[PDB]
Amino acid sequence: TTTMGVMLDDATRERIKSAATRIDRTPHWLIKQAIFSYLEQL
Amino acid sequence: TTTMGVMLDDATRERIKSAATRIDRTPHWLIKQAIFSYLEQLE
Ligand SMILES: [Cl-]
Ligand SMILES: [Cl-]
Repeated sequence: TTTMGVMLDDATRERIKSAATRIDRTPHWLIKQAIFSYLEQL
Repeated sequence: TTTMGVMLDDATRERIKSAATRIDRTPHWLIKQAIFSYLEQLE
């Protein structure tokens, strides 16, 4: 395991927080979902 | 702008590096692309 940095402008971060919160999840959860979803589709 | 951490296992990180290399982009590019694609799909 390692940790990479993600740079987020404040609008995107608010969006991520809003999308995550409405389904009882967190920004970190969402970002991992996004990444895996993306790599799967490949 | 602010910076958030993302925890990645080696398998996922290799996938990311390989996928991005195929299209002449970087891991950072790919991750932002994944995030935005995901946000757009939720709706
Ligand atoms: Cl879950
Ligand atoms: Cl591009």
